[PDB]
Amino acid sequence: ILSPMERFHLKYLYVTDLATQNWCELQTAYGKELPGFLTVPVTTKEDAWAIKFLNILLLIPTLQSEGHIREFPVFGEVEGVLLVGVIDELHYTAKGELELAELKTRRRPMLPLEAQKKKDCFQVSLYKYIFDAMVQGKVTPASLIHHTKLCLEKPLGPSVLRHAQQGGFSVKSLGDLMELVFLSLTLSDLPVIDILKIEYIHQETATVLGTEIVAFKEKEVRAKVQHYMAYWMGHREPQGVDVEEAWKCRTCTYADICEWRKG
DNA sequence: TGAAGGG
Ligand code: SF4
Ligand code: NA
Ligand SMILES: [Sm+3]
Ligand SMILES: [Sm+3]
Repeated sequence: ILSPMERFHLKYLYVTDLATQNWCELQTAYGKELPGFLTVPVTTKEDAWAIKFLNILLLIPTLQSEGHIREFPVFGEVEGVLLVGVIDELHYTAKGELELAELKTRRRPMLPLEAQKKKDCFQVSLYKYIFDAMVQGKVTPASLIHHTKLCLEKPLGPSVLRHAQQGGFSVKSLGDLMELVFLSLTLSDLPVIDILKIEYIHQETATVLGTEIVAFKEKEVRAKVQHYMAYWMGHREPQGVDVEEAWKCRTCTYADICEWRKG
């Protein structure tokens, strides 16, 4: 029988799909099975990615001269699945280190619990894993085309050529745009991320509820992703929460339909 | 197929 990727008609996954998988994998699976519970207009997928590419093309020189940017797109094939996400903030420190900052806002002025910090440390660790591959030439246009099925010489929609030529862009095909994105990622002296920072903010008080500086370890991050991707590719069954974390079920939308918590 | 969201 088919895989969860094919069952849910998915061609890629969001970075936070793997994060919530660290919360509960069964709950993530139910959200993709039962999906009803949880400035430029485009609608062809070739146009959507072209906007993402144009954003990258401006964000790279902005980062390298101004020293900081926001909402940087990231993508890359991880263990046979294209992962797609957005980094909150990238900036250079005073000592010249490239630091990724993740901003989490909480409703109540309350510390996060280790279950949530585990999920968020994994999320920012995934941003570093994908970003490092991008600027080191491990992310290629062929892998992007393989997973999304973009058509490279379908001409770009007038909405995006208009906005392209506005910021000086005599680009015509989508392949032109892709070739330029990977040149600029790999040859503009972009370093790998050195520091990972999660800040928890109660935004009505503007009070800092804690700062996590994530210790990155490539082998552990790859091991966990390999385990999590094994579900989506279809090689193992999804696991629910451990018995010590059964309190997660008290607030789960899918608590009545699930069969893990019972037995 | 905006991604993230927040426990
Ligand atoms: S009821 Fe518990 S084990 Fe089942 S999907 Fe929800 S959180 Fe996971
Ligand atoms: Na964001
Ligand atoms: Sm924005
Ligand atoms: Sm955020």
